Amino acid sequence: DRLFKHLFRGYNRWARPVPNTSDVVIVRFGLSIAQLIDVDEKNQMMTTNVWLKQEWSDYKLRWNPTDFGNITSLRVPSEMIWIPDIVLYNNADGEFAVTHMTKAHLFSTGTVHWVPPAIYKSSCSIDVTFFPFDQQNCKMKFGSWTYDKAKIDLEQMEQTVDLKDYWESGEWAIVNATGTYNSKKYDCCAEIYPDVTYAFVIRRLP
Amino acid sequence: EDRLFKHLFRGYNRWARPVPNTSDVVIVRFGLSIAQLIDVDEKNQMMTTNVWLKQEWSDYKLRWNPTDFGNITSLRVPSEMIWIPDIVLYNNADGEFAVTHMTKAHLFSTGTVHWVPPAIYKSSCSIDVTFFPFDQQNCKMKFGSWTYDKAKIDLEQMEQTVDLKDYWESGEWAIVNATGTYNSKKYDCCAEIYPDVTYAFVIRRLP
Amino acid sequence: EDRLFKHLFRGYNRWARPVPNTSDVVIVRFGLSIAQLIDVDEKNQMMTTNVWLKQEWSDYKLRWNPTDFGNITSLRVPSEMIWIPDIVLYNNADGEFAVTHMTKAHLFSTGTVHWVPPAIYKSSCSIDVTFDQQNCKMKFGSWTYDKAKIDLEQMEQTVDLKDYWESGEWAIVNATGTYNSKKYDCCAEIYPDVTYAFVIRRLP
Amino acid sequence: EDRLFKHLFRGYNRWARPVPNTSDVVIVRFGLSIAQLIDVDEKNQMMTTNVWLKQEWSDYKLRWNPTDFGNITSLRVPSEMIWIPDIVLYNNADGEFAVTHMTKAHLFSTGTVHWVPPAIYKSSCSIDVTFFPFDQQNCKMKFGSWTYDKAKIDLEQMEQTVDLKDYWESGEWAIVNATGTYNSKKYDCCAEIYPDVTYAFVIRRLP
Amino acid sequence: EDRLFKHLFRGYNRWARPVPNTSDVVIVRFGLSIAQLIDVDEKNQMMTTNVWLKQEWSDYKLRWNPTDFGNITSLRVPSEMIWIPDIVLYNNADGEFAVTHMTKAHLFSTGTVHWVPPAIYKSSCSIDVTFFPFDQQNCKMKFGSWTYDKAKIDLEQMEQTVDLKDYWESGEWAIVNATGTYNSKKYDCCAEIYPDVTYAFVIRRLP
Ligand SMILES: Clc1ccc([C@H]2C[C@@H]3CC[C@H]2N3)cn1
Ligand SMILES: Clc1ccc([C@H]2C[C@@H]3CC[C@H]2N3)cn1
Ligand SMILES: Clc1ccc([C@H]2C[C@@H]3CC[C@H]2N3)cn1
Ligand SMILES: Clc1ccc([C@H]2C[C@@H]3CC[C@H]2N3)cn1
Ligand SMILES: Clc1ccc([C@H]2C[C@@H]3CC[C@H]2N3)cn1
Repeated sequence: DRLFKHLFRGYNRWARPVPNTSDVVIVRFGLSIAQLIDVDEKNQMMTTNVWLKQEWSDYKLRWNPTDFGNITSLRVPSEMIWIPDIVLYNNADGEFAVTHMTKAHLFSTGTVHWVPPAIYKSSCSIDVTFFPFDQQNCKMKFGSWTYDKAKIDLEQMEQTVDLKDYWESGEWAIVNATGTYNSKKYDCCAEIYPDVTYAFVIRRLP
Repeated sequence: EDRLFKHLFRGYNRWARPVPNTSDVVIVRFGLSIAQLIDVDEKNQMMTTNVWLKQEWSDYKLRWNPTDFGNITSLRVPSEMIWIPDIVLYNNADGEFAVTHMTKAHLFSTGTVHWVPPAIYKSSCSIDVTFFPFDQQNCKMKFGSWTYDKAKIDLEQMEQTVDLKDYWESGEWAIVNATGTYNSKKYDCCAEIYPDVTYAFVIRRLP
Repeated sequence: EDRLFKHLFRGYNRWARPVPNTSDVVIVRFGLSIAQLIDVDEKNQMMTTNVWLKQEWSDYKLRWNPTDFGNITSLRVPSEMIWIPDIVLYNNADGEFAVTHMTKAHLFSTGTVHWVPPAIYKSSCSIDVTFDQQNCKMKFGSWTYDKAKIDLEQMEQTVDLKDYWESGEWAIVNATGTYNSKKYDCCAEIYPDVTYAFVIRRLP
Repeated sequence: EDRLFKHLFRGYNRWARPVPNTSDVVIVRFGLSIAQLIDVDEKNQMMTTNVWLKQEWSDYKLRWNPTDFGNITSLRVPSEMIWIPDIVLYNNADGEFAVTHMTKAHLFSTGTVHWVPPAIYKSSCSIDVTFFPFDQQNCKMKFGSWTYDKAKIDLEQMEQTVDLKDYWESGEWAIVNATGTYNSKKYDCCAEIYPDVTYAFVIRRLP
Repeated sequence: EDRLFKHLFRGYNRWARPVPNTSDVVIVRFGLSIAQLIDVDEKNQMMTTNVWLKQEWSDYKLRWNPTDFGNITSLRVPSEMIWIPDIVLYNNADGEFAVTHMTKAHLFSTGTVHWVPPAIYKSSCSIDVTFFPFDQQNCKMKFGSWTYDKAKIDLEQMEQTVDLKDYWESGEWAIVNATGTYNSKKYDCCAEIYPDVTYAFVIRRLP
């Protein structure tokens, strides 16, 4: 019975503690871009509609399908489980994390697939090459806000799962798109925090 | 003797989390009503609408026989209390992705759920040109469940029985004929297959 | 009961979910009060009002005998605790469909509720200025409960909707509310509403 | 005599719902402080103020004797836990309408509460007629309990002794007259009589 | 092998409400880092910033002995679960008071917390312009406890050694000099004395 598996896993659990026997949590992270909504220059910023692909392992979420119902995978609330606190470093002008939220896809293996939608407003830069065919770099910097490389580290979801895959063409381009792993000590706080920053290229399309 | 006796018996056992199923596949008759064309602006590249998402599905866990309640066969229950579909607006949401009100569902003793919340959607579009007073536009709205694939959930388009156009106050521009069509796809992000229904519009002004 | 036993006496068994009666048909007395016309937008063709939603109905379960309590009559309770009507603004609330405040209700031992939430609505109009007329109607109603379950009788617009009206840049010369009943093609039942129609001449 | 232990003593038997007296007529000491004049836009004739609503009242239910505790007394608790005045802005308020924050209150062993939450108010006003200067303006703010009448709740105005302007940073455009004044009315909606304090401001533009 | 062995029992005995001190005066090391200067309006009427409020204080009740943990014992806890300072932006505008996110705190066996939530503040300052590209502006940001005075809580300004500007993103323009300065005052509203740290900025339209 479906309710039988939920109470089994949710019954004891703290979403608060990091999900493993001991260090460290690895998160597969990839950006999908559904639409580049608008970028105005007067504003000097870009508006995007994206999907934040995240998959990680929660051992405390493991179960045996043979035991009840032969249920390999169920869809549970992301509010119920532990999720990584991933923020958009790059100066969201409304909101930093994914606020919708949406359900997570949990597999009997303890593997979580979360893909919430987001509308981000993020600051960009502008190349001057031509008047109409002129260009812009528009970076997007995602990373965990509170967990450092010791506690959480992200493996970049491998640009094979396409940055551009469902992108519906609006007005502008986004020609070269790059994910890049980085790591730093930030001058505030003792630990070193991984990020994946994205570089986009948008050419004014006539 | 009292409806409150039926609230208990229905809610008592229930989990909102699992799809209200027996073994496999929830089906939603899905239909759009349009109250308003609020704004269409070029600057921002979007369209603003006030729509009604009519939804209908059957909840197995929620069936009862009216004789056990009274000569009345339906009560209105909170949409936060029951399982409802995770349907989202794919193309932007500068208001919101899901329906945010959210109103009650009208539950029928047969187990049939009708949920029809109001919504104001801000949805992306490619907005015309100058091209004289006469410039028209497609402006699509793309709906589908976000986490549940076709195995788990599927959408069948209402006969357009929830009327697309009967209650529509004009006030802004056009909506001449607006067309829905079912689709289905795989996305590189998820192994499963997800149905959507996108709705297409046509816009005029008042020349 | 000690002044709190009465909260406890009624709040204890009660459900906010169920329409509050013994049989059928909750009747809600409804009136629109207008405090201010904030703005009427020309380009974007619509009007913004700050209103008071007068609501009155009878909740059976909330009845008591005051003798059993202080002699203090009736009290003010939180609106989230009781059943309140889901009256929504049909008509383009582009900020907000319903009353989002939510202020308290004045509940009487008699089982009578008086709820008057303030609300700020952004509402659609039709053909503006140059002569200069405007439609600017506001359509109110229960969203999920049809006439069978809940129905509205107008606090007469005889009790003036306009007493509190402070005039900004526009008019509101004649504004009249009128009751309707309709079937919508989405839904099999019949749903009553009260539309209030305004006319504003920006009058010099 | 444990500091978190004292909380346990006041909060345990309490309802935020009921007026804190056991008799009649809560008196809330009320005064407006103006920290900043944020913006003045003439088109929509409204004013944006950053204000502090000074409120202090007595909770019968909140007294304790410091001798019985050790750090010892008069500490700050969350404003959500107690009963507080439903004081609202009659005038306009398109962002807040009420305090909507909300801050902590400072509770005194004597049972008296000081709540002083910040607000961003957007409020309407008039330029009046031509012999009032054309670039100067009168701007009123009407504050009061929304659901409680003078019998159940009443306001006594803090004198202009506690300065509206002490925290008033002299901004871009000026403020001259500051007078708050108590009123009471019967409203055609509602049988009772509801006290208010209206504040009337004057603002001249010498740049 | 369980943080819940550790999570539990730390939070278990806890009240978020009372200031976490056996004596008096919890000291918060308080500091700003600037990620981006989003915008300056406008004309009308304000400045927009993307900030990190670096905060550190000591909650003794959050102490545990690390030996009951493997070696380096500090875990990340919900800021919702602990006591956190009520620091607000005094001036604000059409934006928001306090930290509205809000992210996790870094708790040390020492009882020492590191909380550094991101923030988007909209605050004027003063309208500026009047000149051509060469107009300059002084935009201040005043942070401080709202309800807690210096007797109960006080601020030590974090060294500007730990960087204010390192992550300063070019964006649109300016923000060439910043200064933090500690103040303490009596307000005619409130009998005690409330300390603040105000920041003064200078932003030259980037050439
Ligand atoms: Cl509790 C905590 C952890 C980390 C941080 C900061 C350090 C890195 C850079 C910004 C954010 N992440 C701030 N607070
Ligand atoms: Cl559950 C439900 C019932 C009815 C409806 C709609 C039909 C009537 C008019 C609009 C709204 N009310 C929408 N949802
Ligand atoms: Cl948990 C989860 C599963 C699947 C999805 C995806 C399937 C459809 C198309 C994109 C998004 N919605 C997103 N999240
Ligand atoms: Cl429950 C209730 C009672 C009274 C009121 C009204 C009385 C004063 C004036 C408007 C509003 N405040 C509104 N709601
Ligand atoms: Cl409960 C309370 C006490 C005092 C205060 C005020 C004193 C200083 C200046 C504004 C605010 N901080 C605000 N609230």
